[PDB]
Amino acid sequence: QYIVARPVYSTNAFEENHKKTGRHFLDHLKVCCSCSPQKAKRIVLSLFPIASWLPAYRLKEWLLSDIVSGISTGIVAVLQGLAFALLVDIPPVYGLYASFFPAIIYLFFGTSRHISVGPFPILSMMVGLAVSGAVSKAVPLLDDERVRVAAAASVTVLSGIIQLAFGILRIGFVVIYLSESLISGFTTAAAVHVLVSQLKFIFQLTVPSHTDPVSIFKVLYSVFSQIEKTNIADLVTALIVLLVVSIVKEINQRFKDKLPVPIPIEFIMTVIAAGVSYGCDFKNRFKVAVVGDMNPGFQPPITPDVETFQNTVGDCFGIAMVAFAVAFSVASVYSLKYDYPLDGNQELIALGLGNIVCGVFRGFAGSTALSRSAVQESTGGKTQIAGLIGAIIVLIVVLAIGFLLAPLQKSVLAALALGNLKGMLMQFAEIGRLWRKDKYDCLIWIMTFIFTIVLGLGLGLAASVAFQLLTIVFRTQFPKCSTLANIGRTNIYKNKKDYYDMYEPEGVKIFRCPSPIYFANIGFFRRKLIDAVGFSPLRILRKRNKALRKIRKLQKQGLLQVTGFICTVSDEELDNNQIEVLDQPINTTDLPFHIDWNDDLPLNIEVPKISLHSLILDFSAVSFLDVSSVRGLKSILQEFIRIKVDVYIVGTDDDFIEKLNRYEFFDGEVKSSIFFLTIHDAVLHILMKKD
Amino acid sequence: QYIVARPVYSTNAFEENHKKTGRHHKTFLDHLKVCCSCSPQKAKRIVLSLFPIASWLPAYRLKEWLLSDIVSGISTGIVAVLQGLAFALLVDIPPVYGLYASFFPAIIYLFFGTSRHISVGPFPILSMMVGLAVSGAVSKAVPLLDDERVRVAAAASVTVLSGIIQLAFGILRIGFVVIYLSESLISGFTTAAAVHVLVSQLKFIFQLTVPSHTDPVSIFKVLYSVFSQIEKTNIADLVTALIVLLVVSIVKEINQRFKDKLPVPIPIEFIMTVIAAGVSYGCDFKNRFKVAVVGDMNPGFQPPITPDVETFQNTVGDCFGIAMVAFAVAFSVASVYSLKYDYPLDGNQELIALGLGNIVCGVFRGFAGSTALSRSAVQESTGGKTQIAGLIGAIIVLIVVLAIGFLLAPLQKSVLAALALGNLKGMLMQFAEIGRLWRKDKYDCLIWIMTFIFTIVLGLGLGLAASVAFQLLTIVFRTQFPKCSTLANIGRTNIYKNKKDYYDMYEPEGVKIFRCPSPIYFANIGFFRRKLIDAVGFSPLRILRKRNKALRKIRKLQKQGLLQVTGFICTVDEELDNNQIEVLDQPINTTDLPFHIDWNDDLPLNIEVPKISLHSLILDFSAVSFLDVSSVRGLKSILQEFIRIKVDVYIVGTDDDFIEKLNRYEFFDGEVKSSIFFLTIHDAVLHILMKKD
Ligand SMILES: CC(C)CCC[C@@H](C)[C@H]1CC[C@H]2[C@@H]3CC=C4C[C@@H](OC(=O)CCC(=O)O)CC[C@]4(C)[C@H]3CC[C@]12C
Ligand SMILES: CC(C)CCC[C@@H](C)[C@H]1CC[C@H]2[C@@H]3CC=C4C[C@@H](OC(=O)CCC(=O)O)CC[C@]4(C)[C@H]3CC[C@]12C
Ligand SMILES: CC(C)CCC[C@@H](C)[C@H]1CC[C@H]2[C@@H]3CC=C4C[C@@H](OC(=O)CCC(=O)O)CC[C@]4(C)[C@H]3CC[C@]12C
Ligand SMILES: CC(C)CCC[C@@H](C)[C@H]1CC[C@H]2[C@@H]3CC=C4C[C@@H](OC(=O)CCC(=O)O)CC[C@]4(C)[C@H]3CC[C@]12C
Ligand SMILES: CC(C)CCC[C@@H](C)[C@H]1CC[C@H]2[C@@H]3CC=C4C[C@@H](OC(=O)CCC(=O)O)CC[C@]4(C)[C@H]3CC[C@]12C
Ligand SMILES: CC(C)CCC[C@@H](C)[C@H]1CC[C@H]2[C@@H]3CC=C4C[C@@H](OC(=O)CCC(=O)O)CC[C@]4(C)[C@H]3CC[C@]12C
Ligand SMILES: CC(C)CCC[C@@H](C)[C@H]1CC[C@H]2[C@@H]3CC=C4C[C@@H](OC(=O)CCC(=O)O)CC[C@]4(C)[C@H]3CC[C@]12C
Ligand SMILES: CC(C)CCC[C@@H](C)[C@H]1CC[C@H]2[C@@H]3CC=C4C[C@@H](OC(=O)CCC(=O)O)CC[C@]4(C)[C@H]3CC[C@]12C
Ligand SMILES: NC(=O)n1c(O)c(C(=O)c2cccs2)c2cc(Cl)ccc21
Ligand SMILES: NC(=O)n1c(O)c(C(=O)c2cccs2)c2cc(Cl)ccc21
Repeated sequence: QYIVARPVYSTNAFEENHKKTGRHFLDHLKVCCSCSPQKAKRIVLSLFPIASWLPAYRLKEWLLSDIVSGISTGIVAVLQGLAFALLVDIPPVYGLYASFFPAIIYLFFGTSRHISVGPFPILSMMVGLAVSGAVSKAVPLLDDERVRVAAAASVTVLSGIIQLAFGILRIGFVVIYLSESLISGFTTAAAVHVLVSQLKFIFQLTVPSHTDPVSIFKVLYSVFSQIEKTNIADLVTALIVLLVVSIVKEINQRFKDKLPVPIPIEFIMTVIAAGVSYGCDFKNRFKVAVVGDMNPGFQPPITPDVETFQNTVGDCFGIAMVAFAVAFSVASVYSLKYDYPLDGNQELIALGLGNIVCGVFRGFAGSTALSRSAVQESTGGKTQIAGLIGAIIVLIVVLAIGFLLAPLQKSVLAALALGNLKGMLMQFAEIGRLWRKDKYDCLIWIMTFIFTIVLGLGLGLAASVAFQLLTIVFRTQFPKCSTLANIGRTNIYKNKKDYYDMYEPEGVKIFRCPSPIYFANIGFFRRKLIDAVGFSPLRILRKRNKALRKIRKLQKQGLLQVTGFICTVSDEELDNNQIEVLDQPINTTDLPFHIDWNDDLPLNIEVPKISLHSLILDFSAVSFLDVSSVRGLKSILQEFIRIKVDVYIVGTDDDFIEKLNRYEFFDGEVKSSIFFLTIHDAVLHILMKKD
Repeated sequence: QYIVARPVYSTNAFEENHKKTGRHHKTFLDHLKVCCSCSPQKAKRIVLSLFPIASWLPAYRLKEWLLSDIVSGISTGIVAVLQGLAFALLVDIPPVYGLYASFFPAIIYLFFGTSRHISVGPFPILSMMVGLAVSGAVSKAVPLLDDERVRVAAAASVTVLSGIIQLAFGILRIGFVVIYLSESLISGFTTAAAVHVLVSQLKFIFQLTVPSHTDPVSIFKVLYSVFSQIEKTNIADLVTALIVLLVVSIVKEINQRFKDKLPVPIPIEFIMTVIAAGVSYGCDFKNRFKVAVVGDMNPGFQPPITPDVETFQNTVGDCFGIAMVAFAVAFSVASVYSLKYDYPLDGNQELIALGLGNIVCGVFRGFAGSTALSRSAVQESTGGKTQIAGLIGAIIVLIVVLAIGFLLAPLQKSVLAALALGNLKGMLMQFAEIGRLWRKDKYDCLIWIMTFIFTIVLGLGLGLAASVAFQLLTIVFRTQFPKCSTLANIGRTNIYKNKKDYYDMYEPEGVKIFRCPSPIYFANIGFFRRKLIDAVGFSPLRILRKRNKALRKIRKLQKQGLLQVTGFICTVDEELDNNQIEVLDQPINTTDLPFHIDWNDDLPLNIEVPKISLHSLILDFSAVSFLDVSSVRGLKSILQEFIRIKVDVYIVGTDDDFIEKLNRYEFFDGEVKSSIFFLTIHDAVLHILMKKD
């Protein structure tokens, strides 16, 4: 049974009954600049994770699986680079570049062993919007893709520079702020953006490159205004590949019995399309938009153009943050599995270096794609050597084998990108779940979706995270303040309007604020305390001071005798600039009596009656205070003590006491003897003091 | 003494021992029929609230209020006429329209306002916001006397849009916007606006010409445009500005200190404006010297103009900032005078009144404004008992506009700027707050510093928006890394404190209490998991995976026929590939084995499992105020694997509403049962002890 026989403490008889322990900028500087040989070796190994895991290789049990997974992820990466390379309005030659240099750099500089870094559609569309904005903001057939590619390379370089700076500054906790509901809404909006943007390729039309605000609907108009100019054969083949891909995806997620190495319809039907393209000559018999001739070889590096460095400096921050968040989220699952310690700052540094290399070598920025990582992990990728195999596959397909991939319809790629989107868009079935879950996460999801579909894929994210930060204030703007009273005549206190056996001590009003008290709700806390208490202490003090002034005036006139309050037998309204004297503390030392303003009072003088001798502010749920809240609480406690009703604060810990000490909050009036351990011992001390 | 003899409760034997109450109605779908319930008394109350004039006009004590109100009205009227055509220079418009901004808002607020101690008009912060907005409008508009006309038209339109926004906000009853403006941010923004005033009045204190600049870095651009042409200043105008500045400051401080035997505050402002006008008319500053005298005042008002739609679209961003700053300044100024004299000011009514006043002023060729701090202070100090003083100020402005314009025409237009700089002493004194805040919170000081920097660089509207965003981020900053600790008993009673704080620290065997002194939401669930794992001492998922691997190897050996079950009689490394490792996270079931192996005492040969020392843990959630979907999911996963590794989990310090909220989260199921919540830490520990033995 629950039996306690301890004395009553007041947070100031406690420290004097139990001794404390030691509580000890130059402190951190010395321990941060302490150079050591072992520390240098550790930091070098961390900055170069390759040396950490290359020696610890179990070849005879890892090599075959890694090779198979590497070939699979390489074929998927070559299929995906020149598909995501179309969301950016650049030739698909450079898409393969974006899937090789980041992989090679991440081999050396990365920690995760189950991600295949490359381009993914969300970042590809971010880069496309950024490059369109750059080309539109730049002061003055084959004359457009050149500047598009140059601007894309520069924007990728700047995104990589931002990522590298963030990694160097060791601010890797940025991925914390994005959360889960916001990432789900942003993911759904980006999926819708993919669906809208791929229409211009699924229909084989020409669309002007729109930028930033209302990007989807502008593209929607530019696509739907020219339906009569589509190509029927291209639409038919894209449709047929779409339905067959969906059907086999269903038949693959189902029938998962005796089906090793699930059938890769992506590559299979891209091969089928390339074959029928070389066979029946869609370019001659029909009019299609086949991928252009692939030049054999890389391209010389180009210096990052400075003119577009300044123009896009806004969108590159969003690109870098989205890339880092996607990479961290994708690698989080594969680090939770297989139990290895992924490092966020190291991941940021690796991704930044990869983006610098890719942008310098005429590619575009990217990070590990969800589907590519999934296929790499499922195929048996034991480490990043699978990423190396994918990189060398991309290298050989760039250098030698390009003519077989040249006759690709360039719209089957768009439909394939639209293909793996069912699980990408299934998150739409979450508004209903979140409506009955929190009623705030659903709001944040809806606002995120609206902002990312109206403001665009860019500034929409910033507005979404700003609204996310505002949502915390929304949650704590109006705390459900209540009144507490005893239950069962023991040390249990609950809400007054919740139980039938409620018992309240005489003249004691317990107030609890179940939310942190900061700047945005100190006024609401004061109003709720006012309502729960039932009167305004400032009003009571003002009326008492007015009555005392009238009494003193009568005594000076010579109508009241002090021994009492015997009377032998003019409302003086006060002007401005002098009413402030009514807020002064009540002192009656000049009067020999001890009038309490409770029993009675001399003639024709009225003072509101009082029924409170104490109140207890429960601060168990209060987690922090700021300057505004401290000032408001000090004023509240000040006139509460001034109207001669004691105040007590309970449920606070030693660090909270220490923080409140350095606030100029304690003085001769608001003493430090007001803090108590629990509610019950405060009530007990209250009863002992009263009688 | 503290004596308690209650039974041990578990938040589920408590509800079954004490009956609850009704709680029979919701607050979302049934909230109607009380808001749309039309009633006669409700209609009278709402009409009285929407027209506060009828509330306090009948309740007038003339014989004790009229003389004081008249005196305060004359004083505030002379100050308002002195201030309108002074703040009218911050906007690049003729100072004739400045008097308009101090008359129509006052007249409208007379009818529509709740506060009885504010004199609504133009104030420098909003005047500069309107100036920046109108400069942006004139710069973004597609195509001597030809410039101020479009400037005035665009200023009137931007004022109209600000008033429309304020009226819409008041109608929507969102008057709680003002509480997103923490005192630290408001102080930083006030100081930055003071610096902006000081810089922007230089072009008039020096009598130069400066191109109108807009938004990003608008102080340093004006600083360059001013400092590039020092040689073009007028020495006489500079000399009179400096002498007036020093004397006004000196006598203002004399008024501050020598208040004893000082009947009525010193009229220095008006007295010296009169002196300057007199000497200007006398020595002919325009002829003998070259000055920038206020131009001739045309007698009469101006016909109303339609609000230009072309500039409606361009400035729609800056007008939100203008409206919010105006409403915040009005509410903050009236807050002091409502705390005094104890009357119930209504924020929505104030918003509606200010919006209507701004609409009228903008339609009648004025510019937006709200009650100025100094004007309100002088109106209150002079004895303003109600808004009839505001009416007297308004009629004073009317008569000075209509009749006496030639008297005020020969004003140097630089003494006005110096007077504007003179009062800036108290406004700029707030710079002595970074030091106070650095030793107070170390976060409010950061808010102040970032607010000042953002308002200096980004401008006024964009600076305020970015400052508010950073202020909102500061909450996450405060709760990003909670100071999580470990709790243990003190004195063998129901007192639990931090483990690293006392010498008599007693911890129960095999019980680890964890407390998170901050709300657990999306931005610290990972940190909470890391801290909990570190305090516990092991990874529960790692322990589960190793136990499952050992059990799989044991089952393989038993199938091969090497281990006998009856007790674990024995005789004499299969790495798992991907897409199948997920079987290691399954719950441990040994029903197929007759024994009850616990993975503590020992284990068959050549099989290693990490030892364990925890049989329960108590998560203190007294300080946890709220959870979201992400935190609920993370907590559910954590409790899931903790229960799966066969160590009980208990949560204490939570209230009935928190239990109710957590119930509708899909958080309780056959594994994470509802019997895990306890009242306090001590009864949880006691139940732990009773269950163990
Ligand atoms: C959910 C809400 C509160 C978020 C904020 C929404 C605004 C930022 C959006 C909604 C309407 C949008 C506008 C709708 C229409 C257009 C027209 C568009 O003009 C053109 O493309 C050319 C038109 C022409 O040449 O006639 C430029 C963007 C703009 C102003 C949009 C800019 C972004 C706006 C203001
Ligand atoms: C706020 C959310 C919930 C609703 C979003 C609706 C609007 C913000 C969208 C829907 C249709 C959009 C419009 C569709 C077509 C046009 C025309 C389009 O092209 C031109 O004006 C170019 C000239 C020409 O086409 O001849 C420019 C964008 C605009 C105004 C779009 C602006 C934004 C609009 C109004
Ligand atoms: C806190 C995070 C968001 C980073 C810090 C703020 C950046 C967003 C700022 C700080 C430095 C700024 C740069 C400082 C100097 C310049 C040169 C400046 O040169 C011009 O071209 C001037 C003419 C013009 O662009 O109007 C253009 C803006 C730019 C690139 C600025 C772009 C915005 C930057 C990167
Ligand atoms: C806030 C911290 C954690 C990250 C810091 C990274 C960025 C804020 C830096 C890194 C690279 C910088 C850019 C590098 C190069 C330039 C080009 C520079 O333009 C010129 O030199 C123009 C010369 C001319 O016009 O003659 C303007 C600044 C800018 C955009 C810089 C702006 C600031 C950037 C984006
Ligand atoms: C505390 C920090 C993180 C806040 C963010 C700072 C930026 C938003 C500021 C800092 C530097 C500023 C820039 C400094 C210089 C200029 C040049 C200025 O160009 C001109 O006025 C014309 C110059 C010419 O004609 O040569 C335009 C604004 C701009 C780009 C400024 C835009 C706003 C910037 C990027
Ligand atoms: C971030 C904080 C802590 C420091 C703020 C410093 C800069 C943001 C300021 C200081 C000086 C400013 C510059 C001072 C002078 C100029 C020239 C000025 O005029 C022109 O370029 C017009 C052409 C001409 O004057 O001939 C435009 C603004 C600019 C670039 C200013 C841009 C903003 C600057 C770099
Ligand atoms: C969010 C809630 C609480 C407040 C709503 C207030 C504003 C968002 C509204 C009120 C007045 C509106 C403005 C009223 C008039 C116009 C002019 C209008 O322009 C035209 O009609 C152009 C016609 C043409 O070009 O032929 C464009 C919208 C705009 C700026 C409106 C934009 C939306 C405003 C600012
Ligand atoms: C939540 C708060 C901040 C108010 C709601 C968002 C507003 C900031 C949005 C919603 C409606 C928007 C307006 C809707 C329609 C138009 C017409 C549009 O017409 C054009 O001139 C198109 C060409 C162009 O400006 O690029 C200009 C923007 C404007 C005024 C928008 C300005 C921004 C507004 C007021
Ligand atoms: N697994 C696999 O091989 N693939 C995919 O998942 C594709 C997608 O649709 C993606 C959407 C978001 C990331 S990938 C895809 C597209 C092409 Cl062109 C070729 C192969 C592809
Ligand atoms: N009290 C008073 O009479 N005055 C002031 O405080 C003036 C200011 O400088 C203000 C700065 C911010 C609000 S007012 C002022 C200016 C003039 Cl032109 C005439 C009188 C004035």
